[PDB]
Amino acid sequence: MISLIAALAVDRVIGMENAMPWNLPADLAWFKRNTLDKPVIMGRHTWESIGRPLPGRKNIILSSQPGTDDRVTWVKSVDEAIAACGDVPEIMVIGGGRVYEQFLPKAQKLYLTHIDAEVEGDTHFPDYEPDDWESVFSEFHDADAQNSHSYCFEILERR
Ligand SMILES: NC(=O)C1=CN([C@@H]2O[C@H](COP(=O)(O)OP(=O)(O)OC[C@H]3O[C@@H](n4cnc5c(N)ncnc54)[C@H](OP(=O)(O)O)[C@@H]3O)[C@@H](O)[C@H]2O)C=CC1
Ligand SMILES: N=C(N)NC(=N)SCc1cccc(C(F)(F)F)c1
Ligand SMILES: [Mn+2]
Repeated sequence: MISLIAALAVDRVIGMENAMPWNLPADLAWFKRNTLDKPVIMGRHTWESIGRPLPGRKNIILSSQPGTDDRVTWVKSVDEAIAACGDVPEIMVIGGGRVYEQFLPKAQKLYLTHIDAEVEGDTHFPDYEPDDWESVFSEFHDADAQNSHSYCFEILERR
């Protein structure tokens, strides 16, 4: 099964200057939790942003271009990336703007962290049809000392 996991701020903004503006440790904890032990797929930019493999997970990187680090698996297409994962229960696309657009069509579930923060960005999450998605999990959280905004963890499974 393929899955997208992401954090959308106001107006589906997900990144800016190769970084998630807000600071919500609750979110990352939630990322770590739902990605742990599962193949994860991302774009070259998103790789350049983390700089070091994500631990206890197979890291696949989509790049039309050759491979610059061997601590990870490089692939040149979406088909090549899913195949690179082998036959596993769930595949986590921690994607990237463009990586989400290509994978959304094959996704069976979406892990969305909706952030009540309004920052500007140069990268958005694909504009998906809510109609053809079911809400199976949704937990709201007020802002606290560690997290300055209110957020909601949401899990959608394609109908
Ligand atoms: N808030 C969240 O949950 C998330 C936020 N982000 C944020 O998103 C932004 C980065 O997003 P974005 O710019 O869209 O980039 P990506 O990380 O998705 O990288 C896209 C790149 O990977 C390669 N690529 C993508 N698809 C293919 C394909 N089918 N075949 C071959 N190569 C492919 C290309 O690089 P090449 O030129 O080498 O081919 C392309 O430019 C940052 O701001 C980051 O912080 C990222 C993930 C989750
Ligand atoms: N709930 C979410 N944030 N979903 C994501 N898709 S966040 C994806 C990500 C981008 C850069 C660094 C990280 C790491 F630091 F947590 F590894 C994670
Ligand atoms: Mn159904």
